[PDB]
Amino acid sequence: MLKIISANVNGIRSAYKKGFYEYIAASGADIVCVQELKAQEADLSADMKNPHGMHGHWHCAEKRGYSGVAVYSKRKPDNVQIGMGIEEFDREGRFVRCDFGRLSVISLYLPSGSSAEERQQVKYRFLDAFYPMLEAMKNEGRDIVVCGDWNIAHQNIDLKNWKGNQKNSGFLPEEREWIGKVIHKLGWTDMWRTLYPDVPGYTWWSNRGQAYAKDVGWRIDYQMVTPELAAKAVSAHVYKDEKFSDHAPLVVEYDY
DNA sequence: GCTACCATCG
DNA sequence: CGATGAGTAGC
Repeated sequence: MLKIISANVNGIRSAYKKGFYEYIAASGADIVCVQELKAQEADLSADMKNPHGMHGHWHCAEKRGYSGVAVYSKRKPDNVQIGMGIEEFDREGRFVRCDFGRLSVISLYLPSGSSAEERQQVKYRFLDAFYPMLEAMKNEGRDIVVCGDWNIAHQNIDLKNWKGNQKNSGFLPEEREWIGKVIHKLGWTDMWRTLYPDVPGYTWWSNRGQAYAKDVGWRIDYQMVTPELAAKAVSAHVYKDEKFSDHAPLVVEYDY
């Protein structure tokens, strides 16, 4: 079985302090995509780059303690791509791609827009620039999984408070419609939603109020999968036995 | 301190 | 509903 895990660690050093390093191994995952390193290459221990002897490739932000993504894998990728190809976004380390034969896995951290209008601007530009990348990827004819924090919930079932967030970044009409475009127009599969029609599967909870304990959550972490591979997915779960981050790791198993 | 990332209340 | 009011990681 091919087990792929996507986890926004909200700072990899912190997450390692909260037992994520042991989780990497215990999970028995073949590939682990992570977002929000909140660290630069110089700030990472070897175990944060090649955990348990896994291969690892990362893209770090230019500003310190900020963003960054990585892909860890037991198997050696025969090819690796660092960044999307657009300076504006690559400055923040939000895209890594690893190839393994006909399979490719991407670790993606899509910009949040809840901080300032400018950031929502950046996010929209990101959507514009990324859509065609997804189109081309879809057009390669290979098995591609885009793991990561898309920072966008699709439908009402994807977050507890859906009515009151229709005006907040993450659930704006244009965002939802963009995700819908990625799915129904481009043909990508939202693996969780397809595997489990009625299961909300929240993957994030705000630090405000008692959101976590109350399970007032959002499903903004995805594995977006190409058709042939999507058809092979057998199960998935959101790991909550331990809390490494404000996000929970999303685990999918594929009968490859 | 600073920066960057919507649940709850009236 | 609009108005109000935050906890966290890393600097």
